[PDB]
Amino acid sequence: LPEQIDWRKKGAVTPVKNQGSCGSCWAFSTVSTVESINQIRTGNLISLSEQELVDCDKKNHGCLGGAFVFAYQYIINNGGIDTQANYPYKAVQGPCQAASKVVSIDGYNGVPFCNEXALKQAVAVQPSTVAIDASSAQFQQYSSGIFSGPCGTKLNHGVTIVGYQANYWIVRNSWGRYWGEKGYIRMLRVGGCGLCGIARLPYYPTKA
Repeated sequence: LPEQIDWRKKGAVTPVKNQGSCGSCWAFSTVSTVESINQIRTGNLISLSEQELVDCDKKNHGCLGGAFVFAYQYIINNGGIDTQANYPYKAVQGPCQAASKVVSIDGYNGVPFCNEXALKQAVAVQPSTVAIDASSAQFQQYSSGIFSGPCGTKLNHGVTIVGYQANYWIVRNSWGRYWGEKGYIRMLRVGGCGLCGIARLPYYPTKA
């Protein structure tokens, strides 16, 4: 496995997005991994619709939260997801619209829990979604550098790992460009269940 990898440098990651005052991080994180696996498999980088999930993924709760599994499942059962351009983000749940199926995935896989070595292996193949405890003030006001806590392991926020170095994970948040390092945060690799519990619940989409 590479000692380091950054999917942003390989053309598999779209510009940073902003979920606004809507608790749809479960949608932004999940969709991000689908945008990435599609580019890795087809060579085409396309920005997809988070709003579609917020409005139509009924098993989840729009701006009130949701789970990764149900998001990936919706995409699969629905036969695909539309683009950001065709179904723009409003930061508020609204009536589910009919949509075109531009990008599709075949399934999703979970990574063994609290095993950063296995997580490293998954990330080396493609960006993966993970849940973390983002309740600490230090995480919320993070600006730059390698974040090393403090933070607990109570899962309450979804983000995406788009790369790593020997000492840290490169994490893509969905709070816009003005948070952290242009929308990203470098989190220290500490083993166990990971910093802020980042290694507790990882998943990634699959596409033949």
